[PDB]
Amino acid sequence: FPRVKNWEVGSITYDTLSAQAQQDGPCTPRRCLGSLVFPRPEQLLSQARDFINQYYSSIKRSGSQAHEQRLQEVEAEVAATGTYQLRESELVFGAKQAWRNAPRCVGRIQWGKLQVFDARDCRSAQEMFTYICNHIKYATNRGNLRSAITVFPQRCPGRGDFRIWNSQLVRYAGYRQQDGSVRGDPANVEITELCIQHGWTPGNGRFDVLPLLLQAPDEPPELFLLPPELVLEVPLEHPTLEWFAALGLRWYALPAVSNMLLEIGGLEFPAAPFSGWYMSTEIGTRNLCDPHRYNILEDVAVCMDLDTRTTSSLWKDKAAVEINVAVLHSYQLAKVTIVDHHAATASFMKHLENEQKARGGCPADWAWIVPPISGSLTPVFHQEMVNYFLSPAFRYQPDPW
Amino acid sequence: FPRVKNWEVGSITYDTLSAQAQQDGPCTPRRCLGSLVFPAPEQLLSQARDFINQYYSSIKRSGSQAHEQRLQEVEAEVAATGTYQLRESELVFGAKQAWRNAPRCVGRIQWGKLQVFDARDCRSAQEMFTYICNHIKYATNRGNLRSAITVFPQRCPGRGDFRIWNSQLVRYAGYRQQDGSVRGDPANVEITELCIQHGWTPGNGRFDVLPLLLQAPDEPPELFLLPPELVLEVPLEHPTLEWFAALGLRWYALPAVSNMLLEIGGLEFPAAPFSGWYMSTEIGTRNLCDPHRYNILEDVAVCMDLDTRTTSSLWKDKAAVEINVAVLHSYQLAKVTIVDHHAATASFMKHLENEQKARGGCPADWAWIVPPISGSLTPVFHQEMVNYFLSPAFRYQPDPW
Ligand code: HEM
Ligand code: HEM
Ligand SMILES: Cc1cc(N)nc2cc(-c3ccc4c(c3)[C@@H](N)CCCC4)ccc12
Ligand SMILES: Cc1cc(N)nc2cc(-c3ccc4c(c3)[C@@H](N)CCCC4)ccc12
Ligand SMILES: Cc1cc(N)nc2cc(-c3ccc4c(c3)[C@@H](N)CCCC4)ccc12
Ligand SMILES: Cc1cc(N)nc2cc(-c3ccc4c(c3)[C@@H](N)CCCC4)ccc12
Ligand SMILES: [Ca+2]
Ligand SMILES: [Cl-]
Ligand SMILES: [Cl-]
Ligand SMILES: [Gd]
Ligand SMILES: [Zn+2]
Ligand SMILES: [Zn+2]
Ligand SMILES: [Zn+2]
Repeated sequence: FPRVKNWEVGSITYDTLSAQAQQDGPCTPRRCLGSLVFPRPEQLLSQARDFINQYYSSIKRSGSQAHEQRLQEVEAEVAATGTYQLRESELVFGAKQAWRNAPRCVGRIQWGKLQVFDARDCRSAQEMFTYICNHIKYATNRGNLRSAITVFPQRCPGRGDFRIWNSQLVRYAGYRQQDGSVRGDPANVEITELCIQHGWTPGNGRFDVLPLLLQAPDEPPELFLLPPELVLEVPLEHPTLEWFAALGLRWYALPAVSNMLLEIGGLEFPAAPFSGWYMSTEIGTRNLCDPHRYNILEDVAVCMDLDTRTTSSLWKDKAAVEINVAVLHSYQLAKVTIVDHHAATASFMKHLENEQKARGGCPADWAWIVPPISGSLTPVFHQEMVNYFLSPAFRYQPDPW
Repeated sequence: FPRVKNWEVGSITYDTLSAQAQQDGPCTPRRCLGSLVFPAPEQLLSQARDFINQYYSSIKRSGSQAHEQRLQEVEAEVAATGTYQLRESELVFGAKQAWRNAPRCVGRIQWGKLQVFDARDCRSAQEMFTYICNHIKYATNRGNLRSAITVFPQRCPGRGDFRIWNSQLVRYAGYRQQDGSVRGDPANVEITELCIQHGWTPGNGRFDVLPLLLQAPDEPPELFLLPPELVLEVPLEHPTLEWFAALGLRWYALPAVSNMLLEIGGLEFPAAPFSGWYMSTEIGTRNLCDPHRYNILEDVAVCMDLDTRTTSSLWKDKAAVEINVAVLHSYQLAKVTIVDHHAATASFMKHLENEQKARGGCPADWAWIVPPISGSLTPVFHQEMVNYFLSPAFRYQPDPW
């Protein structure tokens, strides 16, 4: 039972939950690969039994009448057809636990309040689009954001797969130039090459919302324009640097991840888009300042008349904080839910203490929980953490091409 | 071999050196513990065998007459005496390799320019003190700092260890104040308690330099005062915040770690203090802002007339950036060597590139290489890293008391 210490306060806990870790990670006694982003058939019954055991233990109903009984139906379901369907409440519970079990997510203090839309009866790419648009409108909620996931039909043999080709539901275009370099978001250059390839005509701007590329089984992808008034966006202004707004920067409101594979009870949902709300450093520091992203940092520092001539002026650090201040200010003035990295990490500490008494520990990936600016100024920095894989879970998956 | 990617640039290397990892660390496929701070004749022979191999590799005489002769010499000496002695050239090579191999050190681009003082003929605590003072004088060099290590006699059978009780050669006292607070540095309350118990008359300021407690074999530790003019200090001022000088803050020029064990070819040196120069964030973020250290952040932010009632004003990040500006400015003004986290991480990337061509990889602890502020503004952030333990090496050891 690994001993975990908080070096800021002196407390010591022991992670007994790590004992249940199923799928194995990348690290070995010889070498640690914690920093890697992508870590390097009746088996279905075993994962089905375990998940059903979780559910009934969580409702204080372990080893009961209905517990035995539901063990039977799944045993018989797979016996007959080689797979099973989840009860409605089980799909809800599996979704919530998969969020609870996500080691890189700092927002898990919210894990209990998740809205699970059931799209398991989907059938076409036009159907997907209306399922996706009800999600986006419900999650957006005119700016008072609400966690939500939509669960499209699971995977089965013989049939293709439901897949969303965009990494997120809302993404900005990436256009190459007569010199390679990009107008718009360089992260999405590839999918923009496909959106054009499948019919979309590119805009000219740095903030053109990409069209969705939705894929019903076996039939190829199909483009879908997003409705403008459905995509809530925030123009960025600074509370006191009056020139900042003229930089023309905007970002959108809803972070909606649409390429991960929800895995519950041995079933695999390759299309299960989830959305919460942003931590402000995701926008200000990662999306806007990463050198391979919008890379605005030097442009903001010139407008502040900082000494960009030497690193020891900390010009990068100063411009980055102001970029973040403007993000916080703009989202608040637009009445759109956002949380700063100090509030977020403080709630995660609260989550760790809750998870300690409830389950005897919590899987956490230090390198992703600690924010990318001002790390040691947040209480998670001095907190040791254990990283392991519990189930249900969200996993990465190959691109559908 | 683990595939390692730099996400900023898209480079891809394969760390083949990790396969020679001469010991095992805390992680398993079940659980990563990378964030934890603290993770016989024939085996002495096999460690010695591998180091002699390393040494004769670095002087391009592998498998020569002089190489085989040296293996024969060492085995015969372990047979006659249970141990063996390093040649001077082997000691200099082994001390440089230990630095080169230290996975949490961002300043390793310097690893080859290290001044090695051989004090293995040291006799008493009093001589120990003389060697130390000359180390401090050579490394400080009136503010133009140089990298140095002084090596005291090795652990050997029949006699106790030389030990430096102090964690660093220069530390500020930490006195438990009356009500319950700490005046001075709180990390040093224990060593301060010991120094008093051993006859030190205690000051009562915030920046009182601690005496050294030096332990000769099978002797109690002995108290030595450092000559005031040996300890170069830097008063802290801010280039444009003139009330900052009124805080009375100071820091010392020389970081000299004195409580780690140096391991070379199976031999162990429990006393081998080493010194470099500071990276500014150790002083500004860690030493002054850590809430369990001097904890000046709120006092600074209040003086800046920031709004410290809501965290979304990023007052913490603003105040910390200005504390780092003052450290860099104060050290430059005093003509004392110092490096900022942007220049340091930039040279570490060159080190990674140099090391990949030389040994085919480089052990690095990502959570320690990334600075505690502005992490993703530095190029080491988006570089994946492999952590593992090579020897020669510096190791932690228990406190002698
Ligand atoms: C509601 C507030 C939420 C906040 C503030 C939040 C914040 C974050 C942040 C900052 C990251 C790390 C990104 C990075 O460091 O690059 C992350 C990752 C993640 N989030 Fe959350 N999140 C929230 C809700 C959710 C929800 C509702 C789900 C799923 C139902 C979820 C699932 C995940 C997963 C699986 C990851 C890890 C992705 C990966 O491993 O690549 N989060 N989140
Ligand atoms: C000359 C400039 C140097 C710089 C700028 C530097 C910088 C650093 C920093 C910033 C850390 C980690 C501290 C933290 O993250 O809180 C570190 C760790 C370390 N450094 Fe260096 N260092 C230098 C020289 C040296 C030398 C000369 C040696 C030994 C010969 C050395 C050996 C180590 C070791 C062993 C660690 C790990 C400490 C631990 O495991 O707790 N460094 N260094
Ligand atoms: C639900 C949610 C909320 C939020 N507020 N943020 C989130 C960020 C990610 C995320 C996951 C993986 C990757 C990224 C983001 C990338 N943006 C950074 C590394 C590449 C892989 C995923 C989900 C998030
Ligand atoms: C060590 C590390 C820690 C962390 N906390 N975050 C990290 C995020 C990336 C990363 C950054 C940007 C992008 C990606 C990964 C790609 N996965 C997605 C496409 C390009 C955008 C890489 C390394 C990271
Ligand atoms: C040579 C050197 C130079 C420098 N410029 N800095 C250095 C910082 C450390 C260091 C050593 C041990 C510990 C720390 C720092 C602390 N950060 C806490 C971790 C374990 C104890 C060690 C050596 C350093
Ligand atoms: C996860 C992690 C990463 C990192 N990069 N650094 C870390 C430094 C400490 C740490 C903080 C304060 C103190 C210590 C360690 C102890 N070593 C004693 C020295 C002062 C108190 C704890 C955790 C750290
Ligand atoms: Ca200028
Ligand atoms: Cl994003
Ligand atoms: Cl220090
Ligand atoms: Gd001023
Ligand atoms: Zn980034
Ligand atoms: Zn690991
Ligand atoms: Zn700290």
